[PDB]
Amino acid sequence: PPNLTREQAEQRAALLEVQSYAIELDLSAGAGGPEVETFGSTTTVRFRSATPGAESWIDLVAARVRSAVLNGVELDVSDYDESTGIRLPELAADNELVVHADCQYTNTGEGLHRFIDPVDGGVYLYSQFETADAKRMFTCFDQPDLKATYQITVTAPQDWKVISNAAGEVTDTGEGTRRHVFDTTKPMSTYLVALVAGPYAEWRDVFPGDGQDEIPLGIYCRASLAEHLDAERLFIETKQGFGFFHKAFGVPYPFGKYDQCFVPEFNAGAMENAGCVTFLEDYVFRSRVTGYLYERRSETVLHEMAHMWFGDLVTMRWWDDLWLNESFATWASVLAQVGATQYTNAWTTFASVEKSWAYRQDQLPSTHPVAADIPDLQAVTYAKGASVLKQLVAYVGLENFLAGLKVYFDRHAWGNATLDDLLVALEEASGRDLSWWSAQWLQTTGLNMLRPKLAIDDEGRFTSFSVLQSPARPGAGEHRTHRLAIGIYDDDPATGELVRTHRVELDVTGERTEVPDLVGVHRGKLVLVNDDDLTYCTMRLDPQSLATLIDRIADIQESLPRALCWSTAWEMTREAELKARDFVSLVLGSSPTTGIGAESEIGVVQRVLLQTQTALASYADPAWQPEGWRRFAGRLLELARAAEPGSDHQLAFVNSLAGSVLGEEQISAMRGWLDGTAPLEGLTVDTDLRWGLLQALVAHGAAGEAEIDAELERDQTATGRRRAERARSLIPTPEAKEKAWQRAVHDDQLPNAISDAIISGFQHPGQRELLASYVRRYFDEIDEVWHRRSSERAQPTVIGLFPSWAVDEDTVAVADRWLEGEHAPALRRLVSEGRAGIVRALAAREFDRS
Ligand SMILES: [Zn+2]
Repeated sequence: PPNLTREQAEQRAALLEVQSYAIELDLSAGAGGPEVETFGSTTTVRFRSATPGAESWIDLVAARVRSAVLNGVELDVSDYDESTGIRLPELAADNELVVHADCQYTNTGEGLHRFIDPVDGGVYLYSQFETADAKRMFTCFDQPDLKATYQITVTAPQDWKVISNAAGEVTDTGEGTRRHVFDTTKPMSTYLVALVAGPYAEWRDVFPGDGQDEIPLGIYCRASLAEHLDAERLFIETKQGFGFFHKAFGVPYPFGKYDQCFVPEFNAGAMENAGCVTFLEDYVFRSRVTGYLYERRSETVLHEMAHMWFGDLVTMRWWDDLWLNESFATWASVLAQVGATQYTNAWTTFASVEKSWAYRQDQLPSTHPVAADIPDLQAVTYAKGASVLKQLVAYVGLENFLAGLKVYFDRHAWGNATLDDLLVALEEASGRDLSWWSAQWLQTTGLNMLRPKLAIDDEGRFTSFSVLQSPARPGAGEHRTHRLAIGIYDDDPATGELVRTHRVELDVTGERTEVPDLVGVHRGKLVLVNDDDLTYCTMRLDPQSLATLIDRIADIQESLPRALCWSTAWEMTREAELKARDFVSLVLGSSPTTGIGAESEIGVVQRVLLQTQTALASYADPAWQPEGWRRFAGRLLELARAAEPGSDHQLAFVNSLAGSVLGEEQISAMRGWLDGTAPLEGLTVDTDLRWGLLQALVAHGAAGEAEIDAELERDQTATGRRRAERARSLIPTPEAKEKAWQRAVHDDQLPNAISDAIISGFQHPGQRELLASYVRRYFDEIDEVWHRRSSERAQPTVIGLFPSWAVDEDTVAVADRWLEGEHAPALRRLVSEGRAGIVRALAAREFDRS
């Protein structure tokens, strides 16, 4: 495929201005077997040239270009190649080009994807075009700053539904096909054009008119999955977003209708094609899941909806602004979740999941500025981008930020814009100087630590208060400007819980900033210098506040300050400032009202329990790890047993046990729940919980390959196959690890997700000794894997098999010795990242036994 460079795109954009595409797709052969390889694609493009007589090109990736006709002249396409496209010599002022080609389906979710379903034989298609794979379906100037209208017409097998960006009309052809004529779209970038086609099950709803017109809504999924799709709940959350964004952005939904389609083998998660959003099928839940998965699905639904304005109505000029596109949609989705849905605690989720991913990534040796240069198409973090964007909102002011956004949307509608265009609208709205701001926040790496320096009188009121900021590390050590809030918490007189008794908001700059507003204010029991989680930083506490956190974290009433305390404790553990055994004690608590057992936010419970298992396996001193896991598994069994029957908390406690190093008593209890002899009342032991408990029994030698085979026969599905592959990898024998290693490293015929699933069961915290010999085999065999497989398939093998299990200096020495060699750069990067994790675990283990 072509590697369109930025300069090439700029040259073409200076020259051309595209009015309209008329696309005709002949998919009548699309319902056959695996051999069907191509479909008919006719494109008519009307565009203008600013220099008559000039030359330019148009992109297309097809097997055969049958006909190309520019302004009525037949072009020579005998020498056509996918990488070169079609040359357009001797351009006129106004041009019309007609191309007839044969484009091919894909098995990679690049371009037009084709997939066939076993349950019923159904054949399902969908487009994935971001970044520049629109050219695999139609002839186009495939770059985001040459917007055009599209009129799409598809002839399809008569039982297929067809969905596109715009609404359409269907006509029976009398030849076993139907013809789908879609309205001309509003102007949009090529990467946002959509086609979804197959025997999809359909549900319909409508969002009523609110200056915003009525919006027709649809939801589509594979026929085989329709029984599991909770369409009513998806439509409620969809309607909640459309009532929110118009008011927040001041601009009504820009397109006519809104379809959301769940599609098979989706690599991308979700994709904001205008009026036709595509979703990964993991968002259709076949088993009982906790409320956190529903929340995360709602966030992604609103993420893609926000892109209808930011991304689709106004689009980046070039892909170096991809970060901003995603970052904004992340912020806007959480804004909408809190403002419009049942997920009112969604900033707690952002602080605990998104921010903690941002920090971890920022502190890697691979760290880079949020706004990287993108010179080409293969040159194409977001967590940090989202985090930094939230701080940009705080610094500008929310009210000013939204006011600037309406200005931006109005000014650039149906057109393109850059980061600088946004920053200018936000400067005009706020009075701030954002030139300085980007240089400090978007072109730098690393984190500042923020902590209070305080003094109190006899009555407990502040006599002085400042915020201390450390240099940005890893990076250039600059001090940033932060708009933050300082929160003071103290006992509630009616309940005894810790509640907020003061907040002040202020600009923090430099190494130290005094807060005169706090002089005379009672210091309470807990001071948070990043209260409301406004800025991106490493927050630290004064001595008394840290003691209160350790003693009474479960007592904090509001979920966001409580989550910020869980985050602080965790990031202190990662950084070797809090002992891994002290994090574990804090999490496990001593009573029904302390520690994570008293945490009401189910997303926090799951995340904190995961981090605790990281602290035990990776950060606890090896001499103490057996006792730590004895404490963890016993506390979790007691929490699962005490939990309310059928509740999310009960399920989360059982799921955490399934990932743990377990003693006999836990194994016996778990066997009883799986086979029914001694069930946990209320616990729904459905298909995916069965796999979870079976995998745990397998990992501890309590179930053999017979039982894996038995569970696979009761769950003969693609998902079941993957969970069965993980279980076979988990078998704690040298023979099973050798087979799994060989299959993951050397079998390229196996499908991608099956290779993924094999690797996912290679590691287990109770099997460290079994895997010792694979530290050396990793570094001996990684170059061969990188050479043999493509980078997309090699990367998950390299990341997933890195021996993060072996926390030892010998592992660092083998990684060091490998780094001394000549290896591909991208591969050195991944080994560097894995090496850094082990270094960090060694420092934590050193601190823990101290
Ligand atoms: Zn996005």
